[PDB]
Amino acid sequence: MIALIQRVTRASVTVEGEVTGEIGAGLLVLLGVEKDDDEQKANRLCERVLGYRIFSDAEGKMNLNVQQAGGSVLVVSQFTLAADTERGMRPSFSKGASPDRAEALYDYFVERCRQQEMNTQTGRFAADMQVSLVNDGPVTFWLQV
Amino acid sequence: MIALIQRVTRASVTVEGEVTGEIGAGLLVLLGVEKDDDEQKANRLCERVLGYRIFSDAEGKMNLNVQQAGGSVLVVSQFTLAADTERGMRPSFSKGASPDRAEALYDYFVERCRQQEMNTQTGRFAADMQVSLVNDGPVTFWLQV
Ligand SMILES: [Zn+2]
Ligand SMILES: [Zn+2]
Ligand SMILES: [Zn+2]
Ligand SMILES: [Zn+2]
Ligand SMILES: [Zn+2]
Ligand SMILES: [Zn+2]
Ligand SMILES: [Zn+2]
Ligand SMILES: [Zn+2]
Repeated sequence: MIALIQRVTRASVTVEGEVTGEIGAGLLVLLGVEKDDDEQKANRLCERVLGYRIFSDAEGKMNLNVQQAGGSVLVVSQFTLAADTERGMRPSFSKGASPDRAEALYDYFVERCRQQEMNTQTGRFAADMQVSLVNDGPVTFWLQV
Repeated sequence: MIALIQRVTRASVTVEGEVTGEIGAGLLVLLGVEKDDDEQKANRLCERVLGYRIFSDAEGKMNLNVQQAGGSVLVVSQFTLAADTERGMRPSFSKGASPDRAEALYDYFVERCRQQEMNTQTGRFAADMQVSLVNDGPVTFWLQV
């Protein structure tokens, strides 16, 4: 499973013009579910994402994770992260997850976030969305399990 | 060299609220310079970025590159991409180039983009930047050479 995370000052997802998910400071998590993922992997990824020390302390050093910073998490499914982009001008998608299993793992990841007492927001699993955000830094990390 | 690209309807970079670069439809390119990168790597990555077929055609199918779609490119320096996120809650930048080298190759990459007659806007190297964007889809790809 892949989590391409961006530290944000704000982020929102609109589906058909209406806001379906919106947060202030925190993380925008683009989640890519892979063919062989399971809850165990989703769990470890969630753990790593929420514990990643990339938020400024009361003095300016990155020593705090999103929970300590009091930030939120906006999770959006991104099938393109699991793409094979090794060669050529066209991505190939075969390492991606199946139809249903993908949503199940996505929902699971989101629920695990909420279970960690995180103010969590989402976008409809496979809907065409416009994700607005302000990447603060910028700070962007590729996490994968 | 790494380019984490996001398909956008608009994007802009500000430093303390001041715009340094701004584009409409196109690609936001977060650039990560690696330790042994050189001009040849930059040349190749530029070619892949400007040629990646991730824009919709007439039939709304992902088949055109940013040049064909008539889009623009906003390049922003991003050190965190070359980080090793294998274990621990703290990133390790052992594969990332030093500040001076990263800047030199970032500037070179930007100039290369411009030479391809591509409307190229940028952030400001080493500056604390707020990158505002609207990821259309969303569509996000990790490209590397
Ligand atoms: Zn619509
Ligand atoms: Zn569901
Ligand atoms: Zn719950
Ligand atoms: Zn101004
Ligand atoms: Zn080396
Ligand atoms: Zn210097
Ligand atoms: Zn420079
Ligand atoms: Zn020039």
